[PDB]
Amino acid sequence: NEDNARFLLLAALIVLYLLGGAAVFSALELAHERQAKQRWEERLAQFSRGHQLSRDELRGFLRHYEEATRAGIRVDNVRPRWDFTGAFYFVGTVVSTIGFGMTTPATVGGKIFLIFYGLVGCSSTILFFNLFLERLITIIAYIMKSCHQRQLRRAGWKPSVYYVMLILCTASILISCCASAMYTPIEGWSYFDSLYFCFVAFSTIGFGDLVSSQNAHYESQGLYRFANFVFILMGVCCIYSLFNVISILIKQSLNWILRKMD
Amino acid sequence: NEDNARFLLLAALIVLYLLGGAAVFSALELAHERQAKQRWEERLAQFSRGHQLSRDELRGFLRHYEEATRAGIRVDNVRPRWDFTGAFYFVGTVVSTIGFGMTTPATVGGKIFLIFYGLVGCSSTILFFNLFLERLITIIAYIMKSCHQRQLRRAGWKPSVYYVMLILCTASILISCCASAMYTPIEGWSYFDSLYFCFVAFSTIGFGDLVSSQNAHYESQGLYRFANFVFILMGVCCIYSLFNVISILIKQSLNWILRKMD
Ligand SMILES: CCCCC/C=C\C/C=C\CCCCCCCC(=O)O
Ligand SMILES: CCCCC/C=C\C/C=C\CCCCCCCC(=O)O
Ligand SMILES: CCCCCCCCCCCCCCCC
Ligand SMILES: CCCCCCCCCCCCCCCC
Ligand SMILES: CCCCCCCCCCCC
Ligand SMILES: CCCCCCCCCCCC
Ligand SMILES: CCCCCCCCCCCC
Ligand SMILES: CCCCCCCCCCCC
Ligand SMILES: CCCCCCCCCCCC
Ligand SMILES: CCCCCCCCCCCC
Ligand SMILES: CCCCCCCCCCCC
Ligand SMILES: CCCCCCCCCCCC
Ligand SMILES: CCCCCCCC
Ligand SMILES: CCCCCCCC
Ligand SMILES: CCCCCCCC
Ligand SMILES: CCCCCCCC
Ligand SMILES: CCCCCCCC
Ligand SMILES: CCCCCCCC
Ligand SMILES: CCCCCCCC
Ligand SMILES: CCCCCCCC
Ligand SMILES: CCCCCCCC
Ligand SMILES: CCCCCCCC
Ligand SMILES: CCCCCCCC
Ligand SMILES: CCCCCCCC
Ligand SMILES: CCCCCC
Ligand SMILES: CCCCCC
Ligand SMILES: CCCCCC
Ligand SMILES: CCCCCC
Ligand SMILES: [K+]
Ligand SMILES: [K+]
Ligand SMILES: [K+]
Repeated sequence: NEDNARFLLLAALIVLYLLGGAAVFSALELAHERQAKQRWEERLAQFSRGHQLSRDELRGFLRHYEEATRAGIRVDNVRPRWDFTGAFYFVGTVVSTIGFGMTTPATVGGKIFLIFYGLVGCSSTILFFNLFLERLITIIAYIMKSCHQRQLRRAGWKPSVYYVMLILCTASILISCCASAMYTPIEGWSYFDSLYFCFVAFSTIGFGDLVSSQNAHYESQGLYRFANFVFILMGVCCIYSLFNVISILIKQSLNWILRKMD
Repeated sequence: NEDNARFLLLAALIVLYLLGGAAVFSALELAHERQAKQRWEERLAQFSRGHQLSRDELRGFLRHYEEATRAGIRVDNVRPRWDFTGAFYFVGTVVSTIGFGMTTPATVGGKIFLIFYGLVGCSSTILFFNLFLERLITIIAYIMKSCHQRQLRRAGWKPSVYYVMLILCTASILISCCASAMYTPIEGWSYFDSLYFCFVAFSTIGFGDLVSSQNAHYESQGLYRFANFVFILMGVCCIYSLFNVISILIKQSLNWILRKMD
């Protein structure tokens, strides 16, 4: 009867959290959305007025452009899709459940293989993340034991959850700052935009509004892709570990509050 | 020393998997990509020649349209963003790490709150999924024990991993088929497109090329959103449980492989 109570309490808390978040976000974003819409309307009217065009023809032109931009065409020069490197970056995004959305399958037969490939790969990636977390905890315990032994001359040493959480937070902040050190001069962006992209990518959310390393020319274009791969991998591992630790702490807190409720 | 060997073997297998998948996907998609690009080029040339326009002006027009479409502006009459319900949809996609990408924050201040909200919510969602899996296993065990007891008259009854995997696969297939029964008449899609969307959404990949329930008018429009919410929640739970079970099986197989090798 305890487990059912815990499940119900968690569900209710999540629902309240969602309602509050929606209430805040609407008030934060509505006015900017409306201003952008009116700006686009005025620009469209000016363009349709200067060149004495019609209104339906521009609609057909824009529909064709939407189809083209879905295929992969963009106004600025971009790297081609579906080449060996582009396919490598697509499968890398697929197996980690990021899914930026800049490259998607378009033919029948290219979708079934996607289903089977993802089904077999996502489980392996999850197993890899779990093994990484176990190794990190073990090495932390060994380092702490060795440090204590060395300080004395002046297994059962596993650290608690709080210290693991602090270490993970510090590592994630350092990795994000180091990654945002680049991406600023290579691609024109603000530092805060780089941090926002790093958080969106590392948490495996992947909105797709900002995607890195596609400009059809990146000077060296060599070690840059390797660095991007390394940074994304490390960030994803650290963030997933942090989420698991936070979940453990939340479960302990729920246990306490339900014991208190009597 | 065994754990390090397991880690290294898993990493090597994942790398080989990625290379093979990239090769296959490129070989399947390159020609279609090239044909689409050529078609768009021909259409643009025809339009430019017909209306005696220049080439840079159309580029500026398309850049303005890209900026407008980065906001909540589409071609075929979509629902407004950030009113109250768009925010609810957005936060629902955020906390489940789907990230479709149809709605993104645009103002500074709306991004920091996103960071904190996601950091606190993703852990709770993961905990909810784990608790659901535990409850499902317990109820399966109870049902099996009760059925055996009833058949006889004509705790320690934990089912094995294989039966849990089979049950999860059957439930996921049934849920996906029932969901794809809808979305076919309400929105104009093929049945296979509905299945593809269901798999992409349930696995928390979320490419964003197909997003449901946005046309600014959906007849009843009251029960449709509730049904969409229920279906997505159930599918995500089932798929995550299946991924965890398959990961356990893969770990067992790796242990056997290491044991056999000397
Ligand atoms: C050697 C470690 C093996 C473990 C691999 C596991 C998971 C892969 C996860 C994430 C890879 C991120 C994809 C980015 C690819 C960019 C490549 C490019 O810019 O072209
Ligand atoms: C009562 C259940 C509590 C658990 C909730 C946990 C996680 C939420 C997960 C997924 C929600 C899917 C997106 C919702 C779509 C909005 C519907 C609409 O407006 O069209
Ligand atoms: C451990 C091996 C990982 C594989 C990393 C390969 C990524 C691709 C390398 C980048 C190749 C770009 C083409 C070179 C152009 C100079
Ligand atoms: C347990 C309650 C969770 C469901 C919360 C409400 C679902 C989303 C709102 C339903 C759609 C209302 C639109 C009304 C327009 C006719
Ligand atoms: C005894 C019944 C109490 C538990 C019911 C929980 C309802 C949550 C349903 C949504 C989970 C998919
Ligand atoms: C959905 C997330 C809600 C946050 C759960 C934490 C509960 C805080 C109580 C702490 C008491 C010690
Ligand atoms: C995410 C939890 C925060 C809850 C606070 C929401 C109440 C304020 C909403 C009204 C703003 C005008
Ligand atoms: C002028 C562009 C130089 C690009 C430098 C990137 C090299 C990073 C390699 C480090 C890998 C972790
Ligand atoms: C004995 C050395 C074990 C180190 C194994 C390397 C595994 C790849 C490192 C990248 C994972 C984040
Ligand atoms: C990385 C995905 C491939 C994992 C393959 C699993 C091992 C199969 C051999 C076990 C058969 C008994
Ligand atoms: C997922 C791994 C499947 C095996 C890949 C074989 C690669 C064949 C290349 C086909 C080129 C025509
Ligand atoms: C033409 C009217 C279509 C509306 C049907 C939606 C009913 C879904 C209810 C199912 C609840 C799980
Ligand atoms: C804390 C929950 C707030 C209730 C939602 C507000 C609806 C306008
Ligand atoms: C955490 C509550 C912040 C709400 C302020 C809304 C800004 C207008
Ligand atoms: C042309 C169809 C081939 C797709 C591969 C078959 C799925 C395993
Ligand atoms: C000019 C770019 C250099 C960025 C620093 C390298 C990453 C540590
Ligand atoms: C003007 C942008 C400042 C953002 C500061 C918040 C960083 C956590
Ligand atoms: C120019 C390609 C550099 C790639 C480095 C690979 C070393 C593991
Ligand atoms: C199984 C790995 C095959 C590697 C394919 C690379 C072809 C250029
Ligand atoms: C499973 C391998 C099939 C790849 C060859 C089909 C594409 C021509
Ligand atoms: C249009 C308002 C939606 C109903 C509010 C939900 C409160 C349970
Ligand atoms: C500009 C208002 C920012 C409010 C959110 C700050 C994060 C707690
Ligand atoms: C054109 C029909 C597609 C058949 C795919 C079968 C899905 C498993
Ligand atoms: C018209 C709204 C009906 C859906 C709400 C049902 C409450 C469980
Ligand atoms: C074009 C890149 C070749 C990759 C070999 C590892
Ligand atoms: C023992 C290997 C540790 C791996 C790198 C974090
Ligand atoms: C005991 C509750 C089971 C929940 C519904 C799958
Ligand atoms: C149960 C789905 C019925 C289909 C609605 C037309
Ligand atoms: K995602
Ligand atoms: K996306
Ligand atoms: K995800």
